[PDB]
Amino acid sequence: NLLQFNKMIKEETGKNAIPFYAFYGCYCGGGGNGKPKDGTDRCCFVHDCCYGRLVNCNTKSDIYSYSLKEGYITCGKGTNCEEQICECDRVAAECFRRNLDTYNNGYMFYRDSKCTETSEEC
Repeated sequence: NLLQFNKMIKEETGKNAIPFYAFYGCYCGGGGNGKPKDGTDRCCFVHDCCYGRLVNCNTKSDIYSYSLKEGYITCGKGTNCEEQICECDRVAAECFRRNLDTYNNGYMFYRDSKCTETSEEC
């Protein structure tokens, strides 16, 4: 579920999905395309790529079991889809945390028209 991933994003970055990630560079938020704007944007790109591999799962709705001991995100048991989605989510949540040092405010709400590049392959 997007609310869980959004939870992780906050638990890892101390920031909030919306706005900080709702729309960033060209991949955060609603799909997107072109070429990643930067580290953080690269994270959303990969995440978008992750969900894609799971064509048969309501990546945004399906709720999954996960924990959070000492900042380490655990994915409980569930269904291929629930487990998979969890696994896409935490790698991102962590990816964002690993890029905090170069987050660019200017890329927040970065227009997708400016994303005039050859879409990166997954």
